[PDB]
Formats: sequence, C-alpha cells, structure tokens
Amino acid sequence: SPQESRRLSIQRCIQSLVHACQCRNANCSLPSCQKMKRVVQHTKGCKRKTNGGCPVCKQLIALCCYHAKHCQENKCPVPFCLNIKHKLRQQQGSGSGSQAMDDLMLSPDDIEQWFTEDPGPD
Ligand SMILES: [Zn+2]
Ligand SMILES: [Zn+2]
Ligand SMILES: [Zn+2]
Repeated sequence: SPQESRRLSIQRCIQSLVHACQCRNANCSLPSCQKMKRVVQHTKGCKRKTNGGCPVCKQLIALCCYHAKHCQENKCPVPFCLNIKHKLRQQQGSGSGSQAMDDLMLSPDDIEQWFTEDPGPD
C-alpha cells in the first residue's frame, strides 16, 4: 500500500525531528537532524507562524502534529508537540490509530521539499 510508504517517510522525518530537538551534539552528522534544527531554530524566532502565513512553520507543524498524536511523554523535546498534545487531550482525548488510520493530510515526497525549497535568498 502507498500509505505504508507514506507512514515510513513521515516516521523518518518524525524520528529526525525528535532527534534534532534532543540532539546535544548540534553540528551532528545525520542529514535530517540538520534539516530539522534549521526549521526549529527558525520557528522559535518567527512572527508569521502557520496562523499568519509562514510556509516553513506550517510544514514543520504537519510533521509535529502527526508526531504529537502518538507521543505520550510528560515533557517531550519537540517545541510544538507539548501544545498539540494539550489541545488534543482536551479535544480528542483518545489520540489516533496506525497506518490506514493516521494524519494522511500530506505527501511523503513533499516533506523532502519542505526542508530544501523553504524561504531564503536566491
Ligand atoms: Zn543530531
Ligand atoms: Zn516561520
Ligand atoms: Zn512528542
């Protein structure tokens, strides 16, 4: 199924995201660690975050929201996860399922563009 490949790509980026948020080795050798650290340091200093119109915060929110549904830690390292878990425990309570029942709202190859074609000089 294409949903398994989609879940695998999203899980690649979610593991890279939680890794990047807990990575005390900052100038790390992992490829997606450095890609996630760029967008995490960006959004922490941003003023147009998803609610406004920022595409990098919105694209980071897509993977952080997919992550937060499954995450169960008291104080997880991901910046948006805590906020998303609080609103989801208030609204949904029971979280989300697996594979065929997941946050399938995005393309798995497009997540690889979100960290390559993001806002900057040209
Ligand atoms: Zn790292
Ligand atoms: Zn932003
Ligand atoms: Zn989390």
